Amino acid sequence: ITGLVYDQRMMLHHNMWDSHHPELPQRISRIFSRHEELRLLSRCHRIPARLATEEELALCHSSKHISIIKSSEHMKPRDLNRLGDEYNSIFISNESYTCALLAAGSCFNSAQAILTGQVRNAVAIVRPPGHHAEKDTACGFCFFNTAALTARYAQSITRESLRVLIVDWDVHHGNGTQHIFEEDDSVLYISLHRYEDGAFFPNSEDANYDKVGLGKGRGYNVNIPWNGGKMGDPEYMAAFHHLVMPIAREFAPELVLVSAGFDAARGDPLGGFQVTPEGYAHLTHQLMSLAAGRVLIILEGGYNLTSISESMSMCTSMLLGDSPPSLPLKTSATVSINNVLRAHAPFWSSLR
Ligand SMILES: CN(Cc1ccc(C(=O)NO)cc1F)C[C@]12C[C@H]3C[C@H](C[C@H](C3)C1)C2
Ligand code: PRO
Ligand SMILES: [K+]
Ligand SMILES: [K+]
Ligand SMILES: [Zn+2]
Repeated sequence: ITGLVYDQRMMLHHNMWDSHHPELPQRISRIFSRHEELRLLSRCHRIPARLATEEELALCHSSKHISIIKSSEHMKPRDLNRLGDEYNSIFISNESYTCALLAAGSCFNSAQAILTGQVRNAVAIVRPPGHHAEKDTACGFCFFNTAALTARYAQSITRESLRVLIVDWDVHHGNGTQHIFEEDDSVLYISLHRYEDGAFFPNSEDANYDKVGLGKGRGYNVNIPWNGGKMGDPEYMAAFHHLVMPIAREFAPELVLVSAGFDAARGDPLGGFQVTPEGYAHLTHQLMSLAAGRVLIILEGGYNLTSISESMSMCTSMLLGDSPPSLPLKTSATVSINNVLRAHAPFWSSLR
């Protein structure tokens, strides 16, 4: 059984000053409609959305940050503009707080349905995204860190030691997810992301391959940064073969969370990459070999409405058990992979 959560209330979050901003309400409705058209919806068990509580938000976020975002619910437009401009790449409407609560709460219910045997795996069609959100601040279209919160929530309804792997294949680095778990060996963060020597958003050297974690988390932060090249299926397949899957298998996760942005997809106006829907199907199919198959796929970014609808639907098709479809690397991609091997071989015996 595959679970699926989609609540149309999360369409309410919008940018009232620029209706052409790519983080569109139709991101989630188009993905959902495509699941109907492909007859995938009726094959899933529908999981209800719910509001995360303020104490659940405190699993990862400060009281001050929670209160500031909560205060926007009744703000006038002039004050929503002011508040949003205080952050890196954030717009806020009165409904933004509700939608962010629903996105986190939807994934909590999905993680719970998985960890209580209700379903094997699940897909969460949620917005706004989360992986750029930090403990104390919003950033890059993200208010609360849905994937990070879900990992801590999953630990809270089972055991703190629950080994959670977060694979972040959104084309952007998940700076918030990295920082939240930077000193933690219970949550393994693996990010693949376009980097371009810091020129790609979020524009921080924190995203480079040499940032491996701190303290007891040393070795449990895996950055796979791309430079100088339009990466696609061969590069992501290779990164999975040489890095993601050997490290994950050695880590032996008990729950896989995919920060599943689809902005590395062919056609995305912000990513510039060319991962195909079949490529995303193969990455999902490989992740399902972990954690007895319990994978929760959480929508992050992705801004080509057609590309994200095809791509995420393909992932659900894989989770439903459908057969994986039929499928030289860019030179810098080998350099990137060899960089991560150099940084991480002292921590993972599977890399030698
Ligand atoms: C870098 N951009 C922001 C951005 C992009 C992607 C993601 C993501 O998908 N993370 O996972 C998060 C982000 F903060 C800026 C810009 C400036 C302008 C108006 C908007 C549309 C376009 C022209 C790019 C925002
Ligand atoms: O009142 C409402 O509708 C929203 C729901 C979350 C908090 N406020
Ligand atoms: K990423
Ligand atoms: K970590
Ligand atoms: Zn992104």
